[PDB]
Amino acid sequence: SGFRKMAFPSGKVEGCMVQVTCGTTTLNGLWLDDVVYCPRHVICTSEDMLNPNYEDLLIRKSNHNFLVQAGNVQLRVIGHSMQNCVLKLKVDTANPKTPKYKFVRIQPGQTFSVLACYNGSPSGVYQCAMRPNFTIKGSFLNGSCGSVGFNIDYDCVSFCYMHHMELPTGVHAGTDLEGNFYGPFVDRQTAQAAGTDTTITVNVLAWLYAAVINGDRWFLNRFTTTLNDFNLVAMKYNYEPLTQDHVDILGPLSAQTGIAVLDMCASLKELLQNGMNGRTILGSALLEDEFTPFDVVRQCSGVTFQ
Amino acid sequence: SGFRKMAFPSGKVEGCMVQVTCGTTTLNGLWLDDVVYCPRHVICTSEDMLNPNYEDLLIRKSNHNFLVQAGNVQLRVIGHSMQNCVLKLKVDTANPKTPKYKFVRIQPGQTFSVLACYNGSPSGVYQCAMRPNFTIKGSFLNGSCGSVGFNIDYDCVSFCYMHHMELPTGVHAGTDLEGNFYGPFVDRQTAQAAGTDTTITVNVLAWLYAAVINGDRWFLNRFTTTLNDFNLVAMKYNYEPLTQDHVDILGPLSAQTGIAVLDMCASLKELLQNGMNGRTILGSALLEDEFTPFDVVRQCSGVTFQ
Ligand SMILES: *[C@@](O)(c1nc2ccccc2s1)[C@H](C[C@@H]1CCNC1=O)NC(=O)[C@@H]1[C@@H]2[C@H](CN1C(=O)[C@@H](NC(=O)NC(C)(C)C)C(C)(C)C)C2(C)C
Ligand SMILES: *[C@@](O)(c1nc2ccccc2s1)[C@H](C[C@@H]1CCNC1=O)NC(=O)[C@@H]1[C@@H]2[C@H](CN1C(=O)[C@@H](NC(=O)NC(C)(C)C)C(C)(C)C)C2(C)C
Repeated sequence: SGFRKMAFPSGKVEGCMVQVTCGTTTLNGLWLDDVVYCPRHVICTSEDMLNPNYEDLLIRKSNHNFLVQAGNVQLRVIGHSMQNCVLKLKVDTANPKTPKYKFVRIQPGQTFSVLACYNGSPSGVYQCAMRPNFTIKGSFLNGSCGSVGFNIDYDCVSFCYMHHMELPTGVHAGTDLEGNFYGPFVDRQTAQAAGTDTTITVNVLAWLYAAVINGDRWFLNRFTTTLNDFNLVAMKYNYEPLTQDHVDILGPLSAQTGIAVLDMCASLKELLQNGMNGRTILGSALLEDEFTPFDVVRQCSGVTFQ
Repeated sequence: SGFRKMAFPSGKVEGCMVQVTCGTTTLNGLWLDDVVYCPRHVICTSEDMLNPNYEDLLIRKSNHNFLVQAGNVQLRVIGHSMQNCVLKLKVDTANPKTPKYKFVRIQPGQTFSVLACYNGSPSGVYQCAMRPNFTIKGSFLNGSCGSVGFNIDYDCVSFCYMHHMELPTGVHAGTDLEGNFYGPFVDRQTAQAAGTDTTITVNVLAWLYAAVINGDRWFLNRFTTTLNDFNLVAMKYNYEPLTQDHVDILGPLSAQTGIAVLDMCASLKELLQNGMNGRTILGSALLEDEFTPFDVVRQCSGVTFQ
């Protein structure tokens, strides 16, 4: 029993972190095989942040300008290339700890674990979700750029985020491993704003299921409803519309608890309209939306990894 | 910026997990050097749970009755001994991944990371706190026994918990690495109850500091108070008394924010008496007490590890 904000074991990723320095700028890089991936603005100085011309900046750099350290070991950069917003530094040595991996661009609502690093060294790990507005509510300080987000599928590590910046609202933005930003952001110091955020309805339902699985049933009722009537209420509260795909996705949990998805939607409807009334669900006073239906199954069934 | 429930990187611990089987019972073990540590009830059958006589049960076991697997590798048990509630199985091979470690018995209020395992394989990681009543609010299912709790101090891993059981209230209990239970519990199926739990006042204050560091200042006031007057209010709300030691411990955070500890105590006093009023602190609607003053510093300063 029990329910926690569970992160994936970080071992396979820790072996891939390195330190990249170019001048006075130091940040993290991901070393897979003979390549080190890192944000391209590692070549910028405080003077270039406002409106950097990356092609130019990079053309004035030579392989010796890049100091890459893997622990006490220094890696020799034998080539470099820029792919969108990331730098790919070719090194003379293949990482012997390279796990089986793949790069993926996730969709909003999906969750992943973050290995926060500083100077090539892992400081900590936590779970978070890609918000509908393409930001994440992270925990990052100076020197954190380069830190990656990932998910583990059996024996494979799926990298899906590389950290780049913080917004005025204290939320964060980054890219996928191919250098493509998630959201409408750019890597330059110009006014940028994250859009209006909304609640991931499908995750909230998965969480209510987790609650039932763990014994909290006070919010349940006999009522029911339709996808149509539900979504009308949802929009009034800044919740993401619910689709048949989401309904099908919640299937396993509906089957496990015997509570029909549309029935659970009625419970939620009432929770939105009348609040929680000083009561809690799974130790919380707010409806949590950073647990995907799969996260719930994984934690309430005991799925392990290599 | 940002604040998350951050766990320690699990890499160093993942290398030490193994699978221990005795008959039909399988659970996890911790392999350090040439020894495998695991809960002693791995030798029990469903028939022995009610009132097991461990000395007897163990006297009827021989080294070949213990199957220990480290991945695809099988480890030969060349000896065994029982230390309080844990079994120490001597093996023919020293773990080559053994990190620099130490065993510690923590005190209530302290936090640590848990590496939940099943069949010797890491399922996930999360941070939790040893409650004043000697239990933890974990996330454990059948097969989880053996999973350990730890903290990382620079380059050293400090093991402080080994999981053993779940209480009717859905909370958990275990021991230190020397087999001594935390709390008044025993490893047998007899009626046992966890005591009344209370809130870790000092952690709540550290969290309010984290809130100020992150920009949430709505709960602050000009008022102040004395340790005496505060503790009177606290007891009425089931909060742990506050001591001068706690005040000294919160020093660095008081210095960093410029808000005096006794001033922060006044803010808290008001929060207890008038509630939060539909407002939140660091994204929460309840006062969080699973962040120690050190956790806050570590996350708001960027402390890393080997
Ligand atoms: C990274 O660790 C980097 N630091 C440097 C330092 C020199 C050159 C390149 C880089 S990348 C850091 C992470 C930040 C620190 C606090 N929280 C984080 O997540 N990111 C940055 O410093 C980016 C870099 C420069 C600005 N920047 C920021 O995050 C700005 N935010 C900002 O300008 N935001 C707008 C929305 C207005 C664009 C602050 C937080 C003010 C430092 C790049 C975008 C190139
Ligand atoms: C461990 O993984 C173990 N499983 C076995 C199976 C056979 C022999 C030995 C062991 S240790 C498991 C973890 C549990 C599972 C659910 N959540 C957990 O944390 N622990 C146990 O099975 C312990 C074992 C037997 C009972 N037990 C329990 O946790 C009971 N709880 C219980 O009896 N609680 C009282 C307070 C009434 C004592 C349940 C949850 C009912 C299985 C030992 C204490 C020897």
